[PDB]
Amino acid sequence: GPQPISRLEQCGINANDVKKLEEAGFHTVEAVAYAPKKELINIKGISEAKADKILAEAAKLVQITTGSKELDKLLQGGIETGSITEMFGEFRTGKTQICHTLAVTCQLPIDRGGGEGKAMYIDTEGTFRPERLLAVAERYGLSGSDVLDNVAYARAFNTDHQTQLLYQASAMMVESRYALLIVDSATALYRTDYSGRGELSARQMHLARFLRMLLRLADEFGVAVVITNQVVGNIIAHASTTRLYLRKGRGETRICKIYDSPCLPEAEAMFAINADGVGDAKD
Amino acid sequence: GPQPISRLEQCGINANDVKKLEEAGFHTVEAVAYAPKKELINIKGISEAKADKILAEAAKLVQITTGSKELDKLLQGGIETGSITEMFGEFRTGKTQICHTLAVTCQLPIDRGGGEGKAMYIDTEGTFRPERLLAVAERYGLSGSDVLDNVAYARAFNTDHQTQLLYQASAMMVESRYALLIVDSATALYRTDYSGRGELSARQMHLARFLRMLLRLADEFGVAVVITNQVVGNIIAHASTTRLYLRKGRGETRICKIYDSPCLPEAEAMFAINADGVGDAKD
Amino acid sequence: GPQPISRLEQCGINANDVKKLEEAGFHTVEAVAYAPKKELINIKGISEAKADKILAEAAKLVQITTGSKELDKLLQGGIETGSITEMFGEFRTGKTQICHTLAVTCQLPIDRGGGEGKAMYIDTEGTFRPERLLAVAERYGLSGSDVLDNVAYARAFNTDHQTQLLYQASAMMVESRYALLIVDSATALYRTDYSGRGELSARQMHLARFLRMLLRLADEFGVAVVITNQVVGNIIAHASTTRLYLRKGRGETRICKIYDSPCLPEAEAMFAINADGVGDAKD
Repeated sequence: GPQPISRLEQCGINANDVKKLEEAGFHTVEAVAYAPKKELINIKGISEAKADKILAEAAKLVQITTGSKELDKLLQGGIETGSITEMFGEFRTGKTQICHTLAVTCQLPIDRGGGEGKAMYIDTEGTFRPERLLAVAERYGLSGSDVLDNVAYARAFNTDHQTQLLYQASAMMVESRYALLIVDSATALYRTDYSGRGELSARQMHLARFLRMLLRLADEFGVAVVITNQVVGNIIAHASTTRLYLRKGRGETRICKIYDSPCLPEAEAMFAINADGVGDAKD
Repeated sequence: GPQPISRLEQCGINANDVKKLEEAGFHTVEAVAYAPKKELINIKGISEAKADKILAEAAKLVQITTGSKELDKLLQGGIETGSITEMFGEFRTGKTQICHTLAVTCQLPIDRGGGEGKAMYIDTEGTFRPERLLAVAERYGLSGSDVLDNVAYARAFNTDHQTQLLYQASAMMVESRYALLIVDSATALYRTDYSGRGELSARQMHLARFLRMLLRLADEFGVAVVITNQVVGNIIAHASTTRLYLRKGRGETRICKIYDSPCLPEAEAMFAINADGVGDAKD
Repeated sequence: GPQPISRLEQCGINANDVKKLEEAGFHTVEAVAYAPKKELINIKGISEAKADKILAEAAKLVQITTGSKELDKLLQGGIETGSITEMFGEFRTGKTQICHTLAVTCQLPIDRGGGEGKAMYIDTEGTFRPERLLAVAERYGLSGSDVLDNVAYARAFNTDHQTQLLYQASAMMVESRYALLIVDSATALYRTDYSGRGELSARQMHLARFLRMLLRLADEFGVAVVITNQVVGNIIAHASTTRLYLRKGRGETRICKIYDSPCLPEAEAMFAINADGVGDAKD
């Protein structure tokens, strides 16, 4: 399991540097331990000696239904909890709609295709609609009020705030059972904030660390990690376990394709976006 | 609510840098706080040390009827105040006419579908006509003189002046209740001023900051933000909540289509442009 | 009103740079003030430091009858003084004839549809005919000699000379009341002078500055600004308030159409070109 980074402070790292590591997004001794010097050195106010002391002392201690049956079959029954699933597609393909649907379906009983856990929606694009969550809840006969009470929401204004919310998510996810973490327009802040060309490596490093934190949180809490990508990077490939390509069919009916999964076939399924739901295509 | 940036000077930022931030368009501690270093560094006469001092001390503190029934039905009753609604369409489709109509309808009672608030028209294209406001006021039986007395008007000559007017708008909108802010040819000054190709990133940055200021003012005063775009940007998508495509039907009758809304359907409504009003199509 | 640029020199801009700004065509503190840095930097013999000093110190201080009744009805009574009215049409449609007629009608009493002011004809195409002015004066019973005495004429040899004449026009228009400024083949010199493709942005910038100077003079003196364009720029659309499309009807009778006006309908009116006058069609 995890080894929360608090224990690293008893090794004699000072607590301020541990706070800087938590701000960076390292929350376990496992997390600090299996990384090279440069990760800790790149943090502001950390020299090579402090990074070597951290690594040295760290080595001492150490299926959610989509609600579309065709899509569930495409996924062999739904998202695997504990792993990151990326859905990349054009704008208006229904990524946000799928997120809203899953934010409620996660709360469904496991026998009903849920995870019996609360949902987490981190929004960067303003598209969060509690009324859509209410619609999905009424679709499955779930209490809309309890759905909104079991979904904690916060809009990230920048990449630093986007990573900082993970610090609150890790501590908050310990007290209550969650099953779904949603990050909508996850890549948008890396394009709007970091727009220059010399700063590309900085946003790539921040994204890499963010993805590693996502995988860490997935393995730590056994929750589903959902991130949304606008396709107007090869780094996500090794990190994402299931890549879904979304494209528009005219009207409100969307085509979904699987474009990489080591376990799931590359395959396609047709679905629609209905007021209640993300739901099977009904010609 | 807001945390006006004035309090930041008591943290020990010098007042000249606070004046530079207000000129830049940051008016709350919230506004400075959730932005990265580069925003403050890019401002003229601000080094990285002053930006770091600002961010560090900042972290310590921190439905308007359109008067066309068919259009109201399309919007489910009218614009949501507190959010940006973008109407993109060809020239001569009636964007300016809609602006003139809304500038008066905003003052209508909330039961008559207004906001019971004053209007703000920032013009960049010269198309401001008080007589059109008088016609809309007499249409809804509002005093045309009081409508013009409750509409403050100023023509922006450039992008810098366009952003500078927001500083007067934020302080002026505190003393009186407003419900509608209109920015007509909002993108025209970014094309006339920034006409080169190497300066495209500069106009994109200025537009991004301007849009963020619009969102900030919308969340601060709970007013409706209306901006007009000529379609002869993808940045507006995450920022705009409702995208409307306007196209001409021959004669004076115009077709309206919804092209993105996370909550509103993609749908169309037919309307006309009448001397009194922007008003439903009447074959 | 205006704030003539002379006061800017007392702010401590050196006088040579003020002379360069006046040659460039900036004549008021308002004019220097509401423009971005690149306008002043692009002027020859002006560095970035002088432009920043100018903008900084500048911020411290800051219906004429057409004589065709049908056309008057089309315009709701005639040109609005203080604004630019553009008439775009093919060659030989009568743009120049309308200019000659207005050059005299402007001197008519206000009760007769005039402005009771002198006329200004800036010619670039050689088509200036004092005898046409005499014919219009005798039609409406105005003294032809006094009409020629109230019309100041000058032929622009190039785009730079065309803009330079505005410097003499601004100072000369202060001593006497004028009501009409005519620029005939206003776009021809930007085609004959700037004929290359790499120099397109230069002529577009010069035209933009020229149009801004026109708007400045219009707001300063409350005169009508008339420019003629041969259609064998999109920038003029936002700047021009009323666009009129002129096309030939065979013989000497011309069709006029309104192609944009926020206040005037899209509509057409038939008129003729008569020896005395630009005058209504009389089948």
